Amino acid sequence: ATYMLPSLHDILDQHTYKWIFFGGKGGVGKTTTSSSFSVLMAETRPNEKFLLLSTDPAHNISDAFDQKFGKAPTQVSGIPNLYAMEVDDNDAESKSEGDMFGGLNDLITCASSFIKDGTFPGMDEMWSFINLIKLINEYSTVIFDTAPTGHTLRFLELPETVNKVLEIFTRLKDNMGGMLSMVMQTMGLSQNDIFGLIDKTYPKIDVVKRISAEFRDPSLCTFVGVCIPEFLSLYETERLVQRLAVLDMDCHAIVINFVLDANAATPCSMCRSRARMQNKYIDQINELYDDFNIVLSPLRHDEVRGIANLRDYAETLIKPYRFCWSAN
Amino acid sequence: ATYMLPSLHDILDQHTYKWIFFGGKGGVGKTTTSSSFSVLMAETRPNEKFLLLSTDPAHNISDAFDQKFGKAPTQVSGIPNLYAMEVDDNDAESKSEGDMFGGLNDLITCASSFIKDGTFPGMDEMWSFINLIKLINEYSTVIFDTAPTGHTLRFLELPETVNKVLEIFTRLKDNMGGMLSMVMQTMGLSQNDIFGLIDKTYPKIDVVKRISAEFRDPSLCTFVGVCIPEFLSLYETERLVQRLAVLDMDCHAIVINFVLDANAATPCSMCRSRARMQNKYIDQINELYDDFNIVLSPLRHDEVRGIANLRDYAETLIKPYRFCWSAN
Ligand SMILES: [Zn+2]
Repeated sequence: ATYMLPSLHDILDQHTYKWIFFGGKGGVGKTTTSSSFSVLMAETRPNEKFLLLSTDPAHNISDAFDQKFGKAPTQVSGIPNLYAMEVDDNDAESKSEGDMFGGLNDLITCASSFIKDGTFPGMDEMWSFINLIKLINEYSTVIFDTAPTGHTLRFLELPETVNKVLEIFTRLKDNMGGMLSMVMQTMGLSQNDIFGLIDKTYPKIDVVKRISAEFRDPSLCTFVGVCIPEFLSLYETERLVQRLAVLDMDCHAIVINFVLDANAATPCSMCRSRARMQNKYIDQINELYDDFNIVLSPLRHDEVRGIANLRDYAETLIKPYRFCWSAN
Repeated sequence: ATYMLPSLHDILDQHTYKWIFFGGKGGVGKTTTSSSFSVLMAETRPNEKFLLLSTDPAHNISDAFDQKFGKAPTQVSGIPNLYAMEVDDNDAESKSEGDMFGGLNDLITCASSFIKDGTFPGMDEMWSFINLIKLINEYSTVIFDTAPTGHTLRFLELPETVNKVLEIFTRLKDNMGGMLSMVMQTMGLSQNDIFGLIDKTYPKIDVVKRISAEFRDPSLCTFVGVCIPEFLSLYETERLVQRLAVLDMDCHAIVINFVLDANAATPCSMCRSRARMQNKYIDQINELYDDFNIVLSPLRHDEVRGIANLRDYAETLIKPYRFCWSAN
């Protein structure tokens, strides 16, 4: 057994990556793992530039580094080549460009109603990603820290939506099922305005399609699961691994956090039992994900705050920590 | 603060109850709480008879008591007046009666297709409950241990389904929208067979409606939530409490299991941190569910097995355990 090494060295070594996602439902020290990895990845390659991108509304990355971040990418104090921002002049571009994506959103809703059986995903989920691409210096790799709750695959289901947006585009320009005429009547727009709107938006729909196709490429993009030795935490990563499989997303790495370093030899009786409780859930992962890199991160007394402790935490991601149940 | 007592004494005292449910997603020692409470409730009222009913497919109650159980209710060795069974001669009744509920299931599917917009819940979920009522000696109270995963409110959404079954019944006998004629043609049945089938089944649909209305009565039925001090465990009981609210189900009691009895004074550093981690999640419950009885059950070294330990565990459900952070 233990075919795969319990380390994130393969991912740190492989410099071909551009997008590294970090997903994990609940409080599993995900933002610690997301932050610490970015630091480690930055100081190991001091020549190349890197981005840390959080979709967490609680701004847990700013508390991890002990430094506030905004929508604009800001250099991390003490770690150059590492920039951090918070997702969810340029306001003048937003008004003019937002008008078209307003008009598009109107055109797809109208066009959908003539075919789509009471169904329409918003263009905001796509428009949000189209804004994100505009602010991507030239960073060697971008590290994604997904939301801890709600819908955490918001950017990873775009290729499903574009396919329907491009379906509408073909049906309009071919005038299939008399959709072009029905849209021209309802919205009161000219054929030049409709073909005009398709022309201006399509290029930005194409870069999304192509960038979303890079996520499906395992040499360009990888996903790292984060969890804890607890029943519900397993169940959530079971679904996540199955959800990335149907999306053609690569996941071969999982980080178990808050692992209690204790066994039968531990004098503390209360620790011996909590270790037995964890062993049951850590084994399941080993048996189930035998083709994954399963990284075990020890329990720390104080929660990780500052570049100093992030760097210290990061040691156990690449150099596997020697627990008591480790033979050597 | 602490308006409500951290005990299940109100529920043990109130003998007016007939149905006590125990719900809790994941491994939160739910079957320990379900078992131990039944034992405590049985030995406090030695005159009256009680039932312990598990819908868990893993048969975790049989391992808790250390005694196998079947579909038939079996007396617990050392605790008379307490019977335990596993849900999910009499086979001769099942064939003859199953034919009608086969015919009904056929009639509702057929009738639904003429109105219900591609929608039909199965009659098996109801038929399963109709079988359960037949085996309800005269037990003073029945203690329900719901499934730990999947759909754990299977019996508690029957009043939604019967309303539609009774909707079909009215529409048929009134011949509204020409449904009676359409059913008589498709299934090739006589008006006497349809009105004949309604007549034989309705009484059993009525006892379900009335028994399901007793669940909504807070003096006859109550729900007890079970969870652990962990992020995902909270989130799951948040949904459960909100789901029981829309169903008009009474829940004013929650049992937090595997509570580590440690604080700043605890010599063990590894225990001090795991106590700080738990404090964050235990407080949320106190702030949020200020109108609920929040019971704190201490962490035990060995998992509960046998009537001896169930009885010992049950002490801390009624007499609140003195933790270190308890002033006295
Ligand atoms: Zn300890």
